[PDB]
Amino acid sequence: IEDHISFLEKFINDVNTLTAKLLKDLQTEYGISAEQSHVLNMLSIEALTVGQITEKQGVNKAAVSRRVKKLLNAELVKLEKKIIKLSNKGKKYIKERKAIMSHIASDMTSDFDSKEIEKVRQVLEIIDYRIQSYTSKL
Amino acid sequence: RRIEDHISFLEKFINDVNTLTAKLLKDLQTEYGISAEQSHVLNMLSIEALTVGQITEKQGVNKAAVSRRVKKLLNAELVKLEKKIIKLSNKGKKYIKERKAIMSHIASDMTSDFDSKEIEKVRQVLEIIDYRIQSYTSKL
Repeated sequence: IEDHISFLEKFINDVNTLTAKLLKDLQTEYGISAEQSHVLNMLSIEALTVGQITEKQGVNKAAVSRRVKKLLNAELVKLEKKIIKLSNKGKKYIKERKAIMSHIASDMTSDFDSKEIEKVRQVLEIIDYRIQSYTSKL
Repeated sequence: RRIEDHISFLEKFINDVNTLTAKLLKDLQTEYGISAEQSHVLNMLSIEALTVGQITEKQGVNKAAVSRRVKKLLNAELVKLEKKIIKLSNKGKKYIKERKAIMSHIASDMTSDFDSKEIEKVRQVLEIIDYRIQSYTSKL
């Protein structure tokens, strides 16, 4: 009933704990820190302004600037005419990120029935839609 | 390309959950006067009690701040210490009630039109995957 809300909070805390560990090597190699990639993670999807990044994060604007800048500076993020995209060097990062997510996601979904995963992704697309429809409303 | 579709979705999914929980809790974290990060640090205590180290990589984001924001919790006097594990206030639970409360006033009103076999199967699948993930972790 709402053991769901906890499970979710726990499911998400575990994919973050795990993601971080598998990405530690790739992050130091790039000098980029976790939140910096985690922003490299948001911008993978769409081209935000530093303001849009804070609101979509709950954190202190100041730190979003610490990060946004250290990034451009690193030529990983490529500002556009303040709407920022992903520098082509920041692309090769993302390629190497899903390259690892995948060798573990499949390693844990060897035995699954896609015809079964299908239906849950349908349910998660609808909840997702409903959650996005709240991005709005104020 | 191939199965990257399902995780890219899973990530776009967590993202929105984070974005929303964030938005839906400002007015509330602001009303208790705490940051989000010292709140995340606060939901992990509604479970049990935590050590500065117990959270370090277990949170992901390092270990420095673990104390820096633990102290303002200590000091804003709404999360109790232990020896280096830490429990919760008991007027901090008051808050977590306020949190858990409003997060449902909305999540059910966001999933109420399904009935069961539907949702239970998503849960069952995320559970196995959560089982997998954890077993797979196993490290410092």
